[PDB]
Amino acid sequence: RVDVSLPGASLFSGGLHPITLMERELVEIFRALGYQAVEGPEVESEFFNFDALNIPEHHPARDMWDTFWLTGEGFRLEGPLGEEVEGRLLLRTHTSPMQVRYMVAHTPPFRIVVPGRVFRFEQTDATHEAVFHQLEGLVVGEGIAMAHLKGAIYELAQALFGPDSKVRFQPVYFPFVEPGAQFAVWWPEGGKWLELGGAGMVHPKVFQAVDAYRERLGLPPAYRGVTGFAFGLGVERLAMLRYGIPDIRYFFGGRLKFLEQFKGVL
Amino acid sequence: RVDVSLPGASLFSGGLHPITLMERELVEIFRALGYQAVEGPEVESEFFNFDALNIPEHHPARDMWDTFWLTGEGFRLEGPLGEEVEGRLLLRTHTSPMQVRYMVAHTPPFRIVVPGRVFRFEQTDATHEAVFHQLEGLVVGEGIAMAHLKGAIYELAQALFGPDSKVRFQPVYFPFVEPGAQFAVWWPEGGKWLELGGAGMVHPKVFQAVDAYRERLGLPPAYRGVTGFAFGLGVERLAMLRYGIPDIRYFFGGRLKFLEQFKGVL
Repeated sequence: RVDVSLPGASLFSGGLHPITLMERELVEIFRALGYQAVEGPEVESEFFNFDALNIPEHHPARDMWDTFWLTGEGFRLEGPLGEEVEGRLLLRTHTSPMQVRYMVAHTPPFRIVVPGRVFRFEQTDATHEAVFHQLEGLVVGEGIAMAHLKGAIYELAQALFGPDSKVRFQPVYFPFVEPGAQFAVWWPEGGKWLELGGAGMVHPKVFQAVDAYRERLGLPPAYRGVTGFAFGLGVERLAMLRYGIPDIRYFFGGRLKFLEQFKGVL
Repeated sequence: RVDVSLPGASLFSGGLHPITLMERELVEIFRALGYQAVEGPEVESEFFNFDALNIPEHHPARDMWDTFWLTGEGFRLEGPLGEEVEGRLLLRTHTSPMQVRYMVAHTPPFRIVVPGRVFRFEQTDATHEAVFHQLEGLVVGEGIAMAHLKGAIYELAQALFGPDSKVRFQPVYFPFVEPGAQFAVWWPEGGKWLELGGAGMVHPKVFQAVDAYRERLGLPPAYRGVTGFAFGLGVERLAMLRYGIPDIRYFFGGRLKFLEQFKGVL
């Protein structure tokens, strides 16, 4: 005979990382609203991470970002046009610089969503990491308004949580956005308000910064008569609610017994 | 020693079928405009394939569709609501029925794109099949207009052919659409006008047909005060231009030496 239940040639089954799944659903969701996804460098200049986003030196707004400062000689940190950029080096504290980046290299109107690994000098506990992921949004063009920001988030929420879901917007402060705002989503099987991310209408001084950088690069102004809305949305938090993960520290851990648990998901 | 160029354990490399690639790029393209993809049955009723699309019996418009008629006893052909449907059975001559299908089961506004295998009694040569694939579009809702149909196609063309591309619209006749139209795209590296598919503003008698079927099913009217645009776009043709395939007969052929040639593509 040939015992037909007898285990077969055990080949390797691959899998994706929790964050990858979550990042994916995220971009998939936004690309159906016409957002295209681009990435940026993890090692950034202070000019892109801070100055171009209206976060100035010795300003009390920089305390929202506990920053890793890097040193090192002979390291080409390439700018939006591949030009060699100078400036005091650091690790991205948010993906936000990518939108100054992108705006210099392209022209309105556009929709983009940018994922990335981001860094903060913070104490690794169970609901906090020193290294985690953000997903940015930027929609710039003539006529764009805050109604469209709300619309986007409303759309995000509908897709991540179903019809029984609703979104909440509250004023809050970011230097690179005014009117600024924090947004929360209502998740039915939890009866809970999720603080998801921050957002707003991209700040006049940001547009100014990019058009200025443009000139230095010899490019034409492109952001004098357009408006925009950006948002920043933290991904681990969201992945935790979705896959039911009790501890953020797991993501960076390497535990196969952990990773393997996600082979199924789609 | 250990000769390190010496071929390694030869494992199996998989691949996708030319049509699958083309179907995919297609849906990917349209899902970024907010179209969602649904499918329909390959075995259809005359009511869905013809009557509900304003293609009546012994009408000279049915000659655009050389049809396979099926016979057979004890075969549940399930309708939009899973209800057992009756009617003279055939093979889909186009994917178009799917939009009557969908409209009965859902309510406006929506964007859908429907791929499918479709059949025609025709002589298998090099630029013709008896079995090939179509990709349908349907965008229905308040305010929808022909400008939006053109916009869609313009968008399709931009993405399949680059900026140097342009689209051409000419009046043409379909019973399920008026104003009706054929559309062609301009493909630069070919200096050629591609006749891609047909389209138009979904016909008043179609909306009427679905709302009528709805009543029979006990559902409420949903298409009295909405407009719509559909399009039908043949996929093999497009795949042939893209992957450079000289002969449609290859798609249904099974030649590994042929299929294997497409493992790379993305």
